[PDB]
Amino acid sequence: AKMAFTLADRVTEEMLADKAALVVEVVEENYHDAPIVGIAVVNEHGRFFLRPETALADPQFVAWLGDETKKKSMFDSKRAAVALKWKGIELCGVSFDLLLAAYLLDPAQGVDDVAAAAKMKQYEAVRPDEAVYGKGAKRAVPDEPVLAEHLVRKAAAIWELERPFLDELRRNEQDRLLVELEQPLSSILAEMEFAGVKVDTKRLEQMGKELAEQLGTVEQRIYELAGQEFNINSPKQLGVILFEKLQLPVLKKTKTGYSTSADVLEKLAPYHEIVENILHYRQLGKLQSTYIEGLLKVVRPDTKKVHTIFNQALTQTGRLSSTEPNLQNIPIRLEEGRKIRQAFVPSESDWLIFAADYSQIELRVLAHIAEDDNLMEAFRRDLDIHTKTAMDIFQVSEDEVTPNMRRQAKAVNFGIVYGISDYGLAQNLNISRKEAAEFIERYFESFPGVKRYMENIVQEAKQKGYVTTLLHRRRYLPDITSRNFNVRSFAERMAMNTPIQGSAADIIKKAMIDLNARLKEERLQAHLLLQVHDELILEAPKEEMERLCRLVPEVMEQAVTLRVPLKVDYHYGSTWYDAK
DNA sequence: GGGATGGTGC
DNA sequence: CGCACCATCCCT
Ligand SMILES: *[C]1[C]([O])[C]([O])[C]([O])C2=[C]C3=[C][C]=C4[C]=[C][C]=C5[C]=[C]C(=[C@@]12*)C3=C54
Ligand SMILES: OC[C@H]1O[C@@](CO)(O[C@H]2O[C@H](CO)[C@@H](O)[C@H](O)[C@H]2O)[C@@H](O)[C@@H]1O
Ligand SMILES: [Mg+2]
Repeated sequence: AKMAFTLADRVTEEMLADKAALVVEVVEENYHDAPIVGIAVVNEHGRFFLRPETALADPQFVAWLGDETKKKSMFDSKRAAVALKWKGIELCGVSFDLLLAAYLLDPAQGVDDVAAAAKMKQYEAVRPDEAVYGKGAKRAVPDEPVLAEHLVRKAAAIWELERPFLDELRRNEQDRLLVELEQPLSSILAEMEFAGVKVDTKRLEQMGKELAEQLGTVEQRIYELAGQEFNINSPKQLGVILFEKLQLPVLKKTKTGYSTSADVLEKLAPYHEIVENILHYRQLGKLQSTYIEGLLKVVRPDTKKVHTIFNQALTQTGRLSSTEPNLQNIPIRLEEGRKIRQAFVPSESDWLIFAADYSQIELRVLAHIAEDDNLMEAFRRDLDIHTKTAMDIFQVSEDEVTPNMRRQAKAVNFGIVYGISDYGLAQNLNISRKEAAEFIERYFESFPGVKRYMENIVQEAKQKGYVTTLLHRRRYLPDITSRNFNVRSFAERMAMNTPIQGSAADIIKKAMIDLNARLKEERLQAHLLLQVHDELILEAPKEEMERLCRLVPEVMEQAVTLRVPLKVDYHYGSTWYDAK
């Protein structure tokens, strides 16, 4: 049953054909500056395995890799592209990426290796990566014979699966989504990850010093208020101190014991002075462990940069996620944590950070898809939509809108975006399940088109079995017909929010591609560094700021054309903190 | 190594 | 909020 192939010692002409399935294996999860353990090539002439030392030193092979006219089909081409960039080798001509294709066909499948993607088409002549390499502590690269066969089989699978996958994508009207959006985006993300973001490590260390001091003071204060020392970070030990020794009211219980959630503690603060201290303690400890030590651990000491990895094939909405580090959750609400952003700086002297963000892109997309006259008009007038919603649901004038009213209106507006139930709108507004579900009725009276959309989208999800986004991304909702209320309800909420969140994701991605193209045509040195939430972060020579102020927002606002305008705000400064 | 639990962003 | 990513605790 073994698969035939040539374990070559040298690169030959028939290995450099016009089209081929290519495997450039990087086993380490984080591929930055990581080893390439082997190379496999499958084309019309046969199947070949090449040792990286010889192949990556062969002028002809390297030329083939960088020749855009030589088309390659791969799985997770970004991984290979970045690993090669670190070795000073350019990878061009990737016309098909099986990972992205599988992701678009069904993001819920969680395809993470060739075998999983192949299984979608009843192809099983390839082993899953985990079976070949191991899980974790027992992970390792096998001997050449086993390694070569595995890489060749993955290449063979890619070679066979391209047509089948492309055919279904076309049937799904997702062929352009793959070829014109996701694949081109993959190359841009590779560039961003490789470029990295410079970190002021000295600044971070200075902050850590101050935190350790304030932390030591608070922990001691907590021990005196408790009349004893214990592991504050231990929810079990803490629970005993709070709900047994101090007899605080047990308002919330968890699976294994007492609930010590911050919102729970927030309500217990009045009962004992220790609560506020424990809250402050967790605050400080969070910044110290997660955002100071955790960040410092992933900064490359030789370049002083962090090189995140964007997971382009993970979320069910089409949004990107990032790890090592995750720059999509860096503190900003509280000033204490926000200062962390001062440690992210330009990579060159006399350069600055420029950030542009879409203003309410989710609600603008909702206005567009629902075609709600009131909501579209609201955005056409560029009104503060939370104040506007408050005026409508509460039947008051803009001058009668109180700060708390706007806050409540804001929670209602986002309810559908987040995908919360009438229950959720209560757990947030800290009101009753009935009142929470009572404002929604008032909201639908003001925005009948949104109500219509919510009813229509759920019915469409039931009829077709899935919902779609502006650029044809898809999400299957099999639970939509569940006879279990909680399960069905969640599927309905996903039916309602996916076209919103998903379309916003589509637009952001398109904007990145359009921007990258414009920056090149304009010959600007400016370049993308990060994509977080609904914003794009770049760095550029201080001399380019004025041009970027006009160029970036325009490109982002024109990415797509909706029934309402797209609005982009922007800021720039010496650090990320200064650009917001 | 991996369960449960808590916190950050939107 | 759902959901992504981390962190620490603590027992296999
Ligand atoms: C919720 C959920 O989809 C998460 O997986 C996702 O990272 C995230 C990102 C995100 C970005 C921008 C934005 C703007 C308005 C409202 C929301 C609500 C939820 C999420 C989540 C947003 C939002
Ligand atoms: O870019 C990530 C990409 O690779 C996958 C494997 O197919 O994820 C692997 O690499 C990530 C980056 O280090 C890890 O977070 C993840 O645990 C590892 O399996 C895909 O999920 C993704 O599309
Ligand atoms: Mg925004």
